[PDB]
Amino acid sequence: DAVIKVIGVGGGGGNAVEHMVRERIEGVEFFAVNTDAQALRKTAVGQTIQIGSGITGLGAGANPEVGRNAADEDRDALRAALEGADMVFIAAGMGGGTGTGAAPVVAEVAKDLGILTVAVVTKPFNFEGKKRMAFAEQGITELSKHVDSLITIPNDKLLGRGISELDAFGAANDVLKGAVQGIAELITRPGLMNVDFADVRTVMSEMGYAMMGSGVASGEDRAEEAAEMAISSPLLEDIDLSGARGVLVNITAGFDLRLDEFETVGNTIRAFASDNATVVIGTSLDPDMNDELRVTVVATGIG
Ligand SMILES: Nc1nc2c(ncn2[C@@H]2O[C@H](COP(=O)(O)OP(=O)(O)O)[C@@H](O)[C@H]2O)c(=O)[nH]1
Repeated sequence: DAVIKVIGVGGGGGNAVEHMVRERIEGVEFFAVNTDAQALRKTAVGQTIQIGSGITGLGAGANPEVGRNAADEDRDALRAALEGADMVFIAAGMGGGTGTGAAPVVAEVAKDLGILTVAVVTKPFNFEGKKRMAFAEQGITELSKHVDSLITIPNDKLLGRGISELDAFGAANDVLKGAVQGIAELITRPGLMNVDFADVRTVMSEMGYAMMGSGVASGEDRAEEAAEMAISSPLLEDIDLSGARGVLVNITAGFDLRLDEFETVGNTIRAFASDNATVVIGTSLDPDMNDELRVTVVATGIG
């Protein structure tokens, strides 16, 4: 079976991976990497990796340098946790000290082991201030040198009263989960048209920027409607699919998913994509879905 590891780095990334643990992603192994020993005690994520001593200067933990130095000190533990994976996902909320600085170290450890590495990260809300935004962008520059594909979700693009801080980050958590689940479950729980992992590697390895959209529909034309909804999703509104060197598509549904629906989704995606590129369409089986069919589209090698 495939070995797929999902690593939440820092507080924001740990929170996103905790959401993935609660909502489930089939067949993946979850890890939390953090300088914050208290966060590692509290997390429901089953495997934790302490980086650095866990002993803090006041406000020192906000510098990405602290997260970078901590991860570098514990590169042996990172390597030992990642060794043997077929794919690694790195989730982080960029802008703090630990995610921003440690996530590129985790990514490079995986890259140097030869593991297909995909990062799905957020940028801070503008209200968090320019300093955090500058830290985040510098961290994304560094992360981009060490990953195969990078999906960057600006919190400002996703999102009132009754909206708590917990609720505000829940929106990001759902998108990060959708990207990880959409890619991984093609491998860990295939449906009638099983994707070949070499096709996943083809569209994700050393590709650069990527972006995800998703849609879901029920009824007679569910396949068309879900695919069209994914292409028209707010995250892909600015990305022409025919500018993507790769396109990965996950159709998720129950036992009733039909070959004609696979063909229809493929026709729709190929209508919008280019043909000087590589397209990969796979399926996942979710036995608890009745009526509904979800389409997740990951455009890779955009720029
Ligand atoms: N998804 C998510 N993002 C968060 C959360 N808390 C903060 N963030 C975002 O992630 C960034 C860094 O988070 P923080 O906990 O301060 O530092 P970290 O330990 O390096 O992750 C922040 O600037 C926020 O944009 C959270 O609970 N969930």
